Amino acid sequence: GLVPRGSHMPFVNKQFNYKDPVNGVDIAYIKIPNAGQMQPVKAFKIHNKIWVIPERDTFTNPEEGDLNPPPEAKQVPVSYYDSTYLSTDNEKDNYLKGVTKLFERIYSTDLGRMLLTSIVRGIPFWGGSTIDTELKVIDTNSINVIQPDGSYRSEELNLVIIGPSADIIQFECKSFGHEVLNLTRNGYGSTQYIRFSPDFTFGFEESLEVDTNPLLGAGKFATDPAVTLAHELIHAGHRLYGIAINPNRVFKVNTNAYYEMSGLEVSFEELRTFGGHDAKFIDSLQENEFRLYYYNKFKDIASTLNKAKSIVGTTASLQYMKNVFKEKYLLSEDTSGKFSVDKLKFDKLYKMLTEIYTEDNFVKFFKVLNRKTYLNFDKAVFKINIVPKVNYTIYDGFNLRNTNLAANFNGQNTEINNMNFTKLKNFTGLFEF
Ligand SMILES: [Li+]
Ligand SMILES: [Li+]
Ligand SMILES: [Li+]
Ligand SMILES: [Zn+2]
Repeated sequence: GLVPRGSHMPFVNKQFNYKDPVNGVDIAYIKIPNAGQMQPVKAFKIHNKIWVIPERDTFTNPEEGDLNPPPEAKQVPVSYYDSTYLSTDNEKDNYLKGVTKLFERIYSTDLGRMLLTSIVRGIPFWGGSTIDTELKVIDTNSINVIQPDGSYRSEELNLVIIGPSADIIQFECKSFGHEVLNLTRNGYGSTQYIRFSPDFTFGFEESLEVDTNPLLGAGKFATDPAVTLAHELIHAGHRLYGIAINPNRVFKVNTNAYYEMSGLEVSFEELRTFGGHDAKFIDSLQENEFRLYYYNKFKDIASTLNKAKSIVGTTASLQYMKNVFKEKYLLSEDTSGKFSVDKLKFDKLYKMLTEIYTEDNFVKFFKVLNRKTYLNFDKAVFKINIVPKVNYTIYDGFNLRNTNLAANFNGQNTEINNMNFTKLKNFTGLFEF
């Protein structure tokens, strides 16, 4: 199983049941801000600042309400549609349990404890105030929770895990408050909504020449969904600290003949998140530019804080909140009480969020087999069920100790462990070659 850190308290202290009655505190009907008459949805608070909505995401993007698969002629190769998935209470219960178990698997590693700790500390900056003597929240970093008396209270949060939209296997991140400010790239950060399903996973090939070839392999090995959730959490970490890289900054891939011949491009933000050898394809000149840019945004935040002399609202005091951001951005404070950004500390924080928290490093912690590069081609999608401990555990994922699955990644081998995988679609050969 994974490289452990030793006994620790669970990341999720409640074992939620989807049908548990609402209590208006950590099981509650909620509404996202600026949603007009949206019907409330039942949501579950799994940890401070992190909530789960076990519903398909028909609510975040106005462009994405229909779960119905488009016309067969219309659908891309790597996609999968099922308008009924996550429609029933039992599925929702399973979803909650599956997401819970993957957070616990992540938090059982030191790397996962570090990332989840950064995520909880990464409170979206209070950049809301029209005037600078006052520090105000940005209310799109909050949700509206129905209390037991039927009234709404607003609650700040950092992360919401929600079910996918129409394409089940597209795990996008939506966030709010960026119609003018690019909150995920200006140091501020914003609450992230990650579309994710612990009920499906992807097949990959164990040979590099086959996995990076769009015509070969059927997806013999299944990706551990804890790696996939970690990958989304790393993106969310960059976005909560406001240092995600504009997706228009791309590597025009020329290290893989098949990518090149199709003119496929991959964002720097993906190479960064993958890590390993992939991050080296980020142009160093551009990377150095990015660091300087984010460093300056952090200096803007320190200046903003410095001007604030009163807080708005009654959740927390001005001193509490100045300290929350001093912590978050690791600001220095002078004899006079002025905050500044220390270059050394900035370099440490940026490196932690962008080099230490990477997919490739998570693979090392989990001791799982995984794609060796992001520059590969997906092979297949599988239906799985990680909830029963006979199928998947916090410590071992699929590669269960004291079974024939413990060695050689047998548990991820979808031919040996075939009871744990139902292949839903082949992608190989549907590629545009
Ligand atoms: Li279904
Ligand atoms: Li186990
Ligand atoms: Li199967
Ligand atoms: Zn990604």
